[PDB]
Amino acid sequence: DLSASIDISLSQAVGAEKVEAIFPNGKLKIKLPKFVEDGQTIRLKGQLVTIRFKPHSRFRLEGRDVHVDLPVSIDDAVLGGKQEVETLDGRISVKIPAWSSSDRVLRLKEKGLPLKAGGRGDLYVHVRIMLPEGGDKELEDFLQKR
Amino acid sequence: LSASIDISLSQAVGAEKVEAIFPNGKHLKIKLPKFVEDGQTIRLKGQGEPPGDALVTIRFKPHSRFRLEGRDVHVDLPVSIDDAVLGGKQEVETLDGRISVKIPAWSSSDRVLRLKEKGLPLKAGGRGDLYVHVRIMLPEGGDKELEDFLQKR
Ligand SMILES: [Cl-]
Repeated sequence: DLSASIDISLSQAVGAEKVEAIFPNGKLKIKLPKFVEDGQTIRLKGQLVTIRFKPHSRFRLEGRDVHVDLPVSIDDAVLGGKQEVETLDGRISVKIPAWSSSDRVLRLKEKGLPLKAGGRGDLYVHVRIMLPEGGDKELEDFLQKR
Repeated sequence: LSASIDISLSQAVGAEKVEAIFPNGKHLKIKLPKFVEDGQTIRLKGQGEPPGDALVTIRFKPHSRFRLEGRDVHVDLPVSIDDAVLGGKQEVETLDGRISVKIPAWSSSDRVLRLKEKGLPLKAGGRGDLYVHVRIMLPEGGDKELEDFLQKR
């Protein structure tokens, strides 16, 4: 037989699409199972492959749920707006409720990792009000007047 | 003889005496060590007739506001937009108490502030740190001055 280890991103675990495995002896493309767990080992008939999740800074895993922070300009938080957020499945636009604070959380169902029992977990988007970087000097002037 | 006591994080810091109630009705006051861990057990020798021993297990009450990472503690701090841009003093409830904290100017929601010795006691001695995660919040009723400014942009 032959034993090897492969690292796949979180998005690859969802997609199940084929991934390439390199063995010590030099030899395979394998379709990932619907339910993939970090550290899971698969016995491949006709030959042991270990699956490790590639680190994703943006995504923090809680079980099979996924959480991602969404930077949001002050204007978008007060007035609401549509902002694109990168996820496992792809880049998707998301609605920002009016008067959203940094505690706001948006729930997207079945966008998380597949569940063993079936279906998928959820992706939670944590609204985070950020300042631009270089400064505003329009907001800065407004607030000092207050 | 076995019993379990639930203490808040603030109690873990204080070491203060706590009361243990056993199945047979015997009650014992015990001085907590400076360093207390969740699930930690203290054996009081003799105290248990079944002679025997009395074992008291200390469990930490869950606290939503405080999340424990080792002996350091992290807590979210709501901060007005005005205080975030201009900096200002904002009150934060902590293990020791309600404490005012300085907000650096131009602080964003990813920013973290370090308060030393505000965490749980350390085994070696001293205390851990409290990290304060700034979160810019909007008023529950509205401003209508900031609201007008942002729509113009
Ligand atoms: Cl230090």
